[PDB]
Amino acid sequence: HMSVYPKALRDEYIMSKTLGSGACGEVKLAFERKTCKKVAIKIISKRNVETEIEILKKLNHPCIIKIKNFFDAEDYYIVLELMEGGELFDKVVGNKRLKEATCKLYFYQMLLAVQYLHENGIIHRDLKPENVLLSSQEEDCLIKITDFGHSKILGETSLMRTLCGTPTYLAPEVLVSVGTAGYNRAVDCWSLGVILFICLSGYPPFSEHRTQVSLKDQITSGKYNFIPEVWAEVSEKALDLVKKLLVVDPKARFTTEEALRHPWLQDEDMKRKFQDLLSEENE
Amino acid sequence: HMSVYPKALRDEYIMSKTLGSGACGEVKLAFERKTCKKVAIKIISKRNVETEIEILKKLNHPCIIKIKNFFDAEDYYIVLELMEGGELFDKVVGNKRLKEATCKLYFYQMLLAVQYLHENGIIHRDLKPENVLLSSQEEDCLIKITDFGHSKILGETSLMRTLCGTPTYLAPEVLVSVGTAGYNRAVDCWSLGVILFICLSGYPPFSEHRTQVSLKDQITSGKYNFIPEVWAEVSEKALDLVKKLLVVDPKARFTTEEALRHPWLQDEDMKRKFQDLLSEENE
Ligand SMILES: Nc1ncnc2c1ncn2[C@@H]1O[C@H](COP(=O)(O)OP(=O)(O)O)[C@@H](O)[C@H]1O
Ligand SMILES: Nc1ncnc2c1ncn2[C@@H]1O[C@H](COP(=O)(O)OP(=O)(O)O)[C@@H](O)[C@H]1O
Ligand SMILES: [Cl-]
Ligand SMILES: [Cl-]
Ligand SMILES: [Mg+2]
Ligand SMILES: [Mg+2]
Ligand SMILES: [Mg+2]
Ligand SMILES: [Mg+2]
Repeated sequence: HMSVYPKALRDEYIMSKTLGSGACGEVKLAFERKTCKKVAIKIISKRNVETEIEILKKLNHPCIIKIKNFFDAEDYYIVLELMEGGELFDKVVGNKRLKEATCKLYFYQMLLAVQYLHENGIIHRDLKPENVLLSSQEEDCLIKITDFGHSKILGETSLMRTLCGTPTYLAPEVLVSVGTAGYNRAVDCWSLGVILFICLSGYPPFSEHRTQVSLKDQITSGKYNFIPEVWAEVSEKALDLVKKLLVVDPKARFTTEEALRHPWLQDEDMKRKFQDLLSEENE
Repeated sequence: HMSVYPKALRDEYIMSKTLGSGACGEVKLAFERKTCKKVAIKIISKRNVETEIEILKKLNHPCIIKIKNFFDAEDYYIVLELMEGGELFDKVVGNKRLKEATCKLYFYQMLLAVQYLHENGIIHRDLKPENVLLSSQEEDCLIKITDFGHSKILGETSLMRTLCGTPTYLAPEVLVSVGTAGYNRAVDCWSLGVILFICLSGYPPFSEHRTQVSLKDQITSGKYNFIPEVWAEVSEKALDLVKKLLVVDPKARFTTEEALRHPWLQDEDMKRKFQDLLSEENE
């Protein structure tokens, strides 16, 4: 190497192997000396994180990753609970795929995580299979949402202040924007729709392989790639929900509440399995 | 009273009479003890200003107010150069009005102030006759733009980062917003158009007196109130420029550059009077 870990980190943790990486951070296995138990440590280079640490510290939901510690050294170190089943992405690449029952169980948890975010005024903005971690290598497991590097605290207070004028001077485009203000969170429901599409079908709804119509043009028209042969194996209920999340109008798009009330999620077997997994954890 | 001035303020300044007030701050005459010269002190109650102080300290233009000092006490105190001719508003109320020659001189300075802001990545967002101060009680004078409480540092870096995905997951409305991103500054050109309309005609373009069409509906349609009798006294050139600033499409709206190149502003007499006023100041 060309470096060492900072002394404050080394004091409390024994660092181990790489668990994963992305465009922002590399994630390492470590052992916490005090408990002798495993953690994950995300390393972020300095070349904000303040806001990501702040958001993470105040969130408390079983389907959202918890922060355990933080170092502000030559790099940033974020100590996290360890997720031993890896990424959701690993379960859906090779155009391969989950059974509908486990898509439902995993998705139900995603909806709850995201619902809880939106209730607390947070938008994730980067929901993707690589940012959904599994608890164990067992198929029926708890998932957690991770990677809050792009997330925002919800607001519109700037618009609300503008509107307390004095419109004599106010530009028309500011007044036009009032029609959709406060629907930022809907980008998360779109992302959820895409993740749900992928989990059910094994393939992405919008993609450059095939087509000729630009990826952009496919997304703004909402003309996802439907392959009947692949969807025949999936219930009508599951597809109906995908359709309601992949609506181009963000005001007409399903919210996490409307998705949780969708017929697909009225599944007592799935919900009982979720509560079962929760109680196991909490010992 | 129910209060005193903070000791740090009193140490350097002798406070005097109220010069003006708004929804945010009350502005007081003061004398700086060290120079025995007059200043204005804006008092802002604590119930941000950091960002307004920061923006003001880095701006250096003859048509923009300068900050001289700052106190962060039970209230905020912003010490400013004193403008002895008051607000532009005072010259245009009572549905009364300026001669076209002085509208031009004052407007030319406004365009320069705003051009300089946009070049430096700042949008004012609250341009109005009450935030344009005159240097003296003489008609031909220097104006300064003031009141940067609503101003923003220009950006889009969030969108630019979103676009460095990974559009597989990206919501259509984010992709739609790319078409107008980076035209925030255009709200200042709209405000300038309205101020110019008022200065030339004595009356506001959008107003609830008369009409029945809602103020909002008038602004978004761009159907300003044109009274021929009032505009007959104004050149065709002046009105043409108003028309180009009061365009509802912010991408087609005149920029401060296009306005400075408008035939109305190709006036060597006006420009010579401006440079004359500048050199007087700078002694
Ligand atoms: N708490 C964790 N437990 C186990 N693996 C993790 C954990 N957090 C992240 N990882 C692995 O590291 C990868 C990158 O983490 P993430 O926070 O998404 O970084 P980035 O901001 O670079 O995308 C993840 O996709 C995952 O594979
Ligand atoms: N530098 C100054 N010199 C003289 N008068 C001033 C000065 N600054 C402000 N004023 C007077 O005080 C009023 C309020 O100041 P401003 O900064 O616009 O406060 P607000 O944020 O409350 O609108 C102005 O409209 C003007 O009449
Ligand atoms: Cl809400
Ligand atoms: Cl530019
Ligand atoms: Mg990630
Ligand atoms: Mg994180
Ligand atoms: Mg003001
Ligand atoms: Mg100010």
